Amino acid sequence: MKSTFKSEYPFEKRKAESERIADRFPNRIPVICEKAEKSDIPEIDKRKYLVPADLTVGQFVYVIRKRIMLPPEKAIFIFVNDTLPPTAALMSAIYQEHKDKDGFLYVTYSGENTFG
Repeated sequence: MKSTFKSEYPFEKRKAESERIADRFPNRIPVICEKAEKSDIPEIDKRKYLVPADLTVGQFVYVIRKRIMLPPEKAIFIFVNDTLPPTAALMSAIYQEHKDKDGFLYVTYSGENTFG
């Protein structure tokens, strides 16, 4: 599968969990990454990333690397909308134009530097 939040749970519920994260930390950016099948990296436990609006993709690329705790010899890359944003890009500017109708964000990481 790819996502069970929309399948397993309703679309509102999701937007709900955010409604609170917004009332609690409206200065954050709950990015919802999704394992990239294409890649061959080891799956994660869950997909959740609460970063500030002052952090850049760079950091994120690292955060994820934590969830997968990849080796220092490997190199993972983040992708959005079947794209590959820079590390300088701000998670606020990106999510700003990458934001979904549900609010959350949809990104995917892959051990390879390819969009698929």
